[PDB]
Amino acid sequence: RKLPSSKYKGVVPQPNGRWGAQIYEKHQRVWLGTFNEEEEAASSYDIAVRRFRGRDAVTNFKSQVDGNDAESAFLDAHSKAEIVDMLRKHTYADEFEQSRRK
DNA sequence: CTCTGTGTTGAC
DNA sequence: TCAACACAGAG
Repeated sequence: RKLPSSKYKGVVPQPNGRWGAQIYEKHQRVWLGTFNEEEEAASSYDIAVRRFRGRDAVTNFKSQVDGNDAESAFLDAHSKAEIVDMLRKHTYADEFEQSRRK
């Protein structure tokens, strides 16, 4: 009945078998949403930590070796709140697509 | 009604 | 900074 833990950083079990994501900023936990797939929570955490802590931060799936790309552009052109809301609303990929329609 | 995500606590 | 766990209260 104890919930399963995640290999990945910032990912927690949700009681229904789903997964939640969270980033810590100072003393405060910032919820990043809930997700059906553990990998999806992990990816959301990666996006959030690149926006909160920069291109050289430790990710679940990301390189650390790409300093200046379109993702850094899209993240820098948006507030922290807007990225968190995109992740919680599952709209990040769509917004990034329409952004680089430029 | 369902079930997120906040409150809280304790390791590190 | 971080997650584990219970369950207030958001939707």
